[PDB]
Amino acid sequence: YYECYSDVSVHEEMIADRVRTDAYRLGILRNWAALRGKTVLDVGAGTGILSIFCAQAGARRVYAVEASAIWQQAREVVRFNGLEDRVHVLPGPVETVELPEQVDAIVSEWMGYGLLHESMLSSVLHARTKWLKEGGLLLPASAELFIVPISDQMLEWRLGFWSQVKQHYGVDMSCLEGFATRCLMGHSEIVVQGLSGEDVLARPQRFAQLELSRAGLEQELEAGVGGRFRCSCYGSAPMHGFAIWFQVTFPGGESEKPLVLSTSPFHPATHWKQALLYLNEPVQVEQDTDVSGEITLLPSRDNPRRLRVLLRYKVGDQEEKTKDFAMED
Amino acid sequence: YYECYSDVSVHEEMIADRVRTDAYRLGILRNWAALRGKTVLDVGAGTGILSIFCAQAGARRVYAVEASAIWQQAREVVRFNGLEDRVHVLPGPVETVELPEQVDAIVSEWMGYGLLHESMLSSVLHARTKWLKEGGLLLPASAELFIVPISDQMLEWRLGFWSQVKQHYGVDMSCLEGFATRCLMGHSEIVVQGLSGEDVLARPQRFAQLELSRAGLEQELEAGVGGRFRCSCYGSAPMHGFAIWFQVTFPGGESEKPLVLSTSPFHPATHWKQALLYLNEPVQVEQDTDVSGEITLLPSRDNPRRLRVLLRYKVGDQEEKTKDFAMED
Ligand SMILES: Nc1ncnc2c1ncn2[C@@H]1O[C@H](CSCC[C@H](N)C(=O)O)[C@@H](O)[C@H]1O
Ligand SMILES: Nc1ncnc2c1ncn2[C@@H]1O[C@H](CSCC[C@H](N)C(=O)O)[C@@H](O)[C@H]1O
Repeated sequence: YYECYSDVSVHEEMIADRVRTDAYRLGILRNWAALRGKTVLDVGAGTGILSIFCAQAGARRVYAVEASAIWQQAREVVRFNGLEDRVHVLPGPVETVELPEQVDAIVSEWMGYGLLHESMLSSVLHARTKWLKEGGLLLPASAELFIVPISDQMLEWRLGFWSQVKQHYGVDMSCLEGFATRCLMGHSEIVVQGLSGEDVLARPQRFAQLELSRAGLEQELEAGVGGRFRCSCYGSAPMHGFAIWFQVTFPGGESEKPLVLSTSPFHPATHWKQALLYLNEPVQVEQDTDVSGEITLLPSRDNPRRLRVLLRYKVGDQEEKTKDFAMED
Repeated sequence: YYECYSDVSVHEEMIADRVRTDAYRLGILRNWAALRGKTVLDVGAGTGILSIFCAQAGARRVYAVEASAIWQQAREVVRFNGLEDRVHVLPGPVETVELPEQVDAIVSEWMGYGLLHESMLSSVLHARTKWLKEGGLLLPASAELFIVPISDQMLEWRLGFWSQVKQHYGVDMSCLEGFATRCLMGHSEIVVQGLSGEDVLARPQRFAQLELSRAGLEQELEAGVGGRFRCSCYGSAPMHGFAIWFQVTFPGGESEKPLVLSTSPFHPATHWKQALLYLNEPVQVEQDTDVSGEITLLPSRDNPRRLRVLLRYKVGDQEEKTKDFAMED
C-alpha cells in the first residue's frame, strides 16, 4: 500500500505487453500433454495470470509464489475466477517458500532488460534444483542473445536538430553538433530504446545460448556470458554502435512447434525493447564492411544484479577498440 | 563533459519547445523601443539563444550569464553568429558574477514545473535588485497561477484496463480496479502530465499573481503563494482532482500588445505541461456542482527548492477535505 502505484505500473505494463503475455499463454497451452493433471510452480506469479493459464491448460495444482505484496491481488484474481481449488497463491520469496511437494513443471516471467539486468534468473535456477522433479518441464526452457551493428535513426534526428535551429529562429547552432554528438555518444551507459527494423545494418549474430536445464549454469553466468561475433554490413550508413536483444524458447510439446518470444526489432515491440551500446562517435560503414568483436555480459562490481557489458570491437579498416558499459540502476 | 548529455537534453528540450522559444522572441522584439541601444542581462543564458534575440531587437550590449558548463557552447554560438562585440558570455552564477555596469533590462527563462519547483526565480529577483536600473524592464514582467478541477482521461483508461483483461485472455481482473484506483490516486505526489482541454471540468480560476518588479516579493514567496478559489462544473463526470498551471506575461511596448506565454491545456503544449493533484479517489460531479477551496504553494521542509502544495477543497455536498502533495525530486 505504501507507494503501491509502482506495483500497479509493473503489472499493467507486463499484462499490456500482449506479445509477451500471449507468448507465455501459447507456450503453456502447447505443452498441454506435459501439464494435464500435473503440478506447476509459478516463480514470481504477480497478478497470477500465468498460473491461471496453466490451469486453463489442465494443470491439477499450480503454486503461485510471489514475494511482493501484489500476492494479495493475485489471490483475489484466482478466487474471482473460481480457481482457488487448483491454484494456490503462496506469499514470500521463492527461495524460502515451503511447498507440500516437488513439481512437474516451472513457469516464470524472469527476463530483465538486456536479458540479465535485475532478472529473476537465479531465483528460477534455485527453484529448479530445489523443487522441479528430475527431467521436469521449464517454460521457457532456453534463452538466446543477439548482437548487431545499428544506425539509430532517433539519435541521428537528435544530433541534426542543432543544424536546423537557424531555419525558424535565425540563430545558427550547427556549431553545437560536435558537442551534442560527443555528449550523447561518449557516455558509458546502456540505453534501453526501441529501434525500428531498418536501423539494423547487418544480419544479427547470436553470441550466447542459455540452456536452463543445465546444472551449474548459475556458476557459468557469474564468470560472464558472451562470445565472439562477425558480420558484414548491408550498405552505406553512419553506424552509431550495437543493439543487443534476446529471445526465449518454449518446448514444442505434442505438436512439436517450439514457441519463440523475441525482443528483436524485426518482431513486434515488447516492453523490453533493445539495449543499445553506443560508440564514442559515429563510424561510416559501406556495403560489405566487416564488423567483428567480442561481447561479455557481467555483474557490476557495485551491485551484481546490475548489468555490465564489456565490448571489444573492430569496424572495417579502423583499429580494434573497447568500451565498458553499465545499466543506470 | 563528465555526463554532459543532461546539458544537451535540457537545451534540446528548451529550444524544441517552440511555443516557449517564440514567446520570448516575440516578447523581446515587441519591446524594441525599450531595448534599442540599451543593455541587457540574460540570467541563465544556456545556449545563448535569448541573448541573441535581444541583439536582433537592437540591444547594444547583452550580458549572457550561465552557471553550467554549457556557457562554452553559448560562447561558441555567439561568435559563430558574429555577435561577440554585442553579446558577452559571462560564466558563473548570476549572484556572484561581476558586470561592468547596471542594465536597462533583464531577460530570463526561469520557470519550473508548477512554476516554482526548482525554479530560478530567486536568482532573477537577486539579479534585479543588484543589477537592473530603477524602473528597468523585466521580460517576462509577471506570472499568474491557475487551478481547475479535471477528469484525467489517461488515468481513466489506466484504471479501466483491468476490467478489459478478460476479453483477450479469459482471465477476469475487474477485481483489481479498486486496488489500482486507490494506488494510482492515493499517493501524495504531484504528477507532471499533459492534459487535453476536454479533461477540464470548469472555468479555470486564477489563485495567484506575481509582479516581478515588487520589492519584497522574495519574502512573500517564502510564506507561500496561493489563495481561495471557487468554480462550478460544466457537466456530469468523474472528477479525479485538480490541475494547476501558469502563464507569464511580457510588457506590451509601443504596440501595447502584451504577450502571454501560457502552459494551459487550452494553449499549445509546452515541456512544462500541467501539474496534477489527484484526490484519493474519484468523485462524481454534475452540471453546476460547486467546487471550492484553498491552495498554497510552499517550499518543502527537506529541500526548499522542491515544491510542496497544501490543498484544502470541497466538492459539492461532500465534506471539506485536505491533502498535502510534493514533487518527486
Ligand atoms: N525471489 C522471488 N520470489 C518470488 N517472487 C519474485 C522474486 N523476485 C521477483 N519476484 C516477483 O516476480 C514478478 C515478476 S513480473 C511477472 C508477473 C507475472 N508472473 C506475469 O507474467 O505477468 C514480480 O511480481 C516480482 O515481485
Ligand atoms: N544562478 C544561476 N546563474 C546562472 N545560470 C543559472 C543559474 N541557475 C540556473 N542557471 C542556468 O539557467 C539555464 C536555464 S534554461 C534557459 C536556457 C536559455 N536561456 C533558453 O531560454 O533556452 C540553465 O542553463 C542553467 O544552467
